[PDB]
Amino acid sequence: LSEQLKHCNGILKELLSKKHAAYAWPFYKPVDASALGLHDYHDIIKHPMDLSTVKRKMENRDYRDAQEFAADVRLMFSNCYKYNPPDHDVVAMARKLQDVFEFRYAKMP
Amino acid sequence: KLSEQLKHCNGILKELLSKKHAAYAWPFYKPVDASALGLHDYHDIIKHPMDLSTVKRKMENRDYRDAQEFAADVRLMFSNCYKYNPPDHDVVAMARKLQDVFEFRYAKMP
Amino acid sequence: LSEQLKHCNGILKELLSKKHAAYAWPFYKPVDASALGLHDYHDIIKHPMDLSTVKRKMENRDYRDAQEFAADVRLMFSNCYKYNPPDHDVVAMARKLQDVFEFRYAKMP
Amino acid sequence: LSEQLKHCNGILKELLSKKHAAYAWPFYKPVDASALGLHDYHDIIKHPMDLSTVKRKMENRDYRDAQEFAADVRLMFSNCYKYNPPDHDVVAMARKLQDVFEFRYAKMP
Ligand SMILES: Cc1cc(F)cc(C)c1Oc1ccc(C(C)(C)O)cc1-c1cn(C)c(=O)c2cc(-c3cnc(-c4ccccc4)[nH]3)oc12
Ligand SMILES: Cc1cc(F)cc(C)c1Oc1ccc(C(C)(C)O)cc1-c1cn(C)c(=O)c2cc(-c3cnc(-c4ccccc4)[nH]3)oc12
Ligand SMILES: Cc1cc(F)cc(C)c1Oc1ccc(C(C)(C)O)cc1-c1cn(C)c(=O)c2cc(-c3cnc(-c4ccccc4)[nH]3)oc12
Ligand SMILES: Cc1cc(F)cc(C)c1Oc1ccc(C(C)(C)O)cc1-c1cn(C)c(=O)c2cc(-c3cnc(-c4ccccc4)[nH]3)oc12
Ligand code: NA
Ligand code: NA
Repeated sequence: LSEQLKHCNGILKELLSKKHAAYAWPFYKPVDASALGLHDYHDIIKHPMDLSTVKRKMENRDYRDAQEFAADVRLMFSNCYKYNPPDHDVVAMARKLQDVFEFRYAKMP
Repeated sequence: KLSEQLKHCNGILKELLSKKHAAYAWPFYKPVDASALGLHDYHDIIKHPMDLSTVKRKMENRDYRDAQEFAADVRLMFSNCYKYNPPDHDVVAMARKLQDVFEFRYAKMP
Repeated sequence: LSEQLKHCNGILKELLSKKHAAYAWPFYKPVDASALGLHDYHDIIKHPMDLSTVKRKMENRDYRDAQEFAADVRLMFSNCYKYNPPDHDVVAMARKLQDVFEFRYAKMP
Repeated sequence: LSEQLKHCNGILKELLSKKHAAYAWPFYKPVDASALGLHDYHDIIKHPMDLSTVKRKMENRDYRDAQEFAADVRLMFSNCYKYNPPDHDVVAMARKLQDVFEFRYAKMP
């Protein structure tokens, strides 16, 4: 449904909005593993995902339905939990942004 | 009878049911008692109720095809809670704390 | 071959280099159809491609071989030719950058 | 590259190296002011600068001498000090990276 993907577009705009910027910013663009010297990042994370990639896929009309959109957003969070120790700042930030995502996604008509 | 991935999923379920998480897991142990709570619209809004006892029985019955089906049921349980409730309800805060345990352990699956 | 994709990474770095910026810049990021007022862009171009997308796919190890890399770079140029009239400045820039790409790609060991 | 610009290239490689990544990463690419909701960033900062811009200029042989290189690196730090309050994490990181830069630059033959 166009209606479902319109709601998904609204969720993405919320995740990218200034009120969430203090915990969303690590997810705005791909993790720059090369720049950070994370030589194992692409060994451990086979399918990187970030909000810019989700936005481009939405603009390109690449999502068949809301479930495909949700799978990419959850992949982004799962990658973060998979790669990082539980006490890293970025894990606390992922959890805060995921709470926003899961709540808005659950309210989809 | 359980695959390596579904054995890890069984370990996650045992953790979600364990005493250390009881202070925020207990609302998810059994079905939402809509009658007792006076929730006359609960089953109008939530078409597919799910709780940890349902997931446990499906695991014991070997009803899960793979880890993704397990994760879908656990996320359905949390999504039902977010769908029905306002964001400031105590049960939503509890759902978020338990979901953080689930998502972290699920992501670390060999 | 790792060797082939290493050469492809060298080609991408050349396409992104300052010496080609005068004709490469329209290809650095996805076409901003909203900003340009291009209401039909995503109706006509079903599979957008740009050098930032190619770079992310390379870093993610999404390319199986040099041929898959070349197919995405040629898709980027083909989208530009498909959407635009032959006298548009962006078509002249696409041709100049494609000459750099085709020449370097042909010289691959 | 001249002898002095070869030393400047060695400084750039050090600033981009893994040992400094914990405080260098905010300077790797242009500040994404739009993504962070910093609506006034380009009103306050007239000449953005970052290590990727310096690296592209160095690769293109655009620096006339070591002083032009030093001016761009100091502009990057000055932009950070100009825009930010003194207690922001990014200001502490700028100071740590600038200490590496100033020390190595001073030792240039
Ligand atoms: C969010 C965050 C806070 C912080 F204080 C330091 C870092 C490095 C940090 O994470 C990032 C900062 C910048 C970027 C850019 C913009 C360069 O792409 C990415 C991250 C980052 C994002 N995500 C989603 C991660 O999962 C992740 C992991 C790491 C990381 C960096 N260093 C480690 C690390 C190093 C040694 C041992 C174990 C982990 N892990 O950095 C990020
Ligand atoms: C955890 C919790 C704390 C609290 F202070 C009040 C309630 C109702 C609460 O949640 C439950 C308490 C008991 C039970 C029993 C054991 C009787 O089944 C269930 C819940 C409960 C669990 N789940 C998973 C829910 O999604 C949910 C929703 C509600 C609920 C009750 N009232 C509301 C509500 C109030 C105002 C506006 C909208 C919804 N929502 O209660 C539960
Ligand atoms: C390069 C260039 C020169 C120019 F004079 C005018 C434009 C629009 C132009 O192209 C772009 C300028 C900016 C951007 C941004 C940065 C906003 O994303 C994109 C383009 C651009 C890139 N690509 C790859 C294109 O294929 C394309 C097509 C168009 C375009 C805009 N208007 C037309 C057009 C006009 C009349 C009839 C048919 C098409 N075509 O703009 C771009
Ligand atoms: C380094 C750092 C730590 C942190 F906890 C939060 C932020 C926002 C941060 O800075 C950045 C994080 C990500 C990025 C990306 C990769 C998105 O481009 C950039 C910065 C960042 C880099 N530089 C060089 C800055 O000067 C700057 C300033 C800010 C910033 C964000 N918010 C403020 C601010 C807040 C209140 C009053 C004034 C300024 N300043 O963020 C950056
Ligand atoms: Na060919
Ligand atoms: Na900006």
